[PDB]
Amino acid sequence: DDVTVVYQNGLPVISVRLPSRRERCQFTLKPISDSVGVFLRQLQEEDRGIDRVAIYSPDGVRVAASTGIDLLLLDDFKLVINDLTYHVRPPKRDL
Ligand SMILES: [Mg+2]
Repeated sequence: DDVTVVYQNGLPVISVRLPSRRERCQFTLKPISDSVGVFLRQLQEEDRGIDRVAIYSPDGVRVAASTGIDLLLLDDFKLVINDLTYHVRPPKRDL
């Protein structure tokens, strides 16, 4: 029902339900070279129904697109997809 972050084979896998279908979709990311912007672009490419997507800190401050996925996953964040906000809780990993 929500957005999960699970490490598989050493890499974070973010799983989400996208608005156009029920089938959940997963996004494996490279912490040290992918950015927030890359992930958001992948989401948009996956579902044309997505009009708006953005990531925010738990305090509701927008997270810069250039920020590395490793940094994003140091703490909780919010992922907004159209009119829904997901509270995402990554497992804490040093770095
Ligand atoms: Mg915190």
